[PDB]
Amino acid sequence: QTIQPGTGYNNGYFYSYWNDGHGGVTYTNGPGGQFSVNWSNSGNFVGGKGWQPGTKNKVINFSGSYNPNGNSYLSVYGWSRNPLIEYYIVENFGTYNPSTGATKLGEVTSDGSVYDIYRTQRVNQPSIIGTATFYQYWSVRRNHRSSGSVNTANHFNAWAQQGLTLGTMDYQIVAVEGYFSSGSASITVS
Ligand code: NA
Repeated sequence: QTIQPGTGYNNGYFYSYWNDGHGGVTYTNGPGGQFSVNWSNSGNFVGGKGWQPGTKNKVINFSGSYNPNGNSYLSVYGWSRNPLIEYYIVENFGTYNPSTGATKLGEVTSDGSVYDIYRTQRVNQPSIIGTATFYQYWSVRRNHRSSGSVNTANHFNAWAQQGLTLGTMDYQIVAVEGYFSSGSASITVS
């Protein structure tokens, strides 16, 4: 169903839907691991389905249609605790590349594409445990796609080899994120 911001479980999958207070976003949970989002001149929002908690060896499948009109990501997205980390394995994106706001540490060739690996520090920013300073890890896929499988271990291990430590996993979803843009997306996770 179309729901308001929050977290929970739907048809066997964890979901999280968050936004910054700006309107224009409609997030809808569908059957199984499906969800859809339509946004018209939103602010920042993140919504998707997956698992609570995630694991460090999950092979995540996703498929659907992704039509961003501006700044947006389609990623495997999640958090760890001790250390507190917000991470992304970006499979597709709109007009804004994460490389802008981040620093590059290396590359990994995974699931058919090279990904560039970055770290950034979020200072005094919102998080799963409230306002906090924490690191952000990124793998950004060079060849954008709308379906396939992501072997998360490929990325977590590559990050580790670059000195990026991950804590105990909290949630792990396939999420559509938007940032002051418009767009539409419909995705099934498994
Ligand atoms: Na801040």
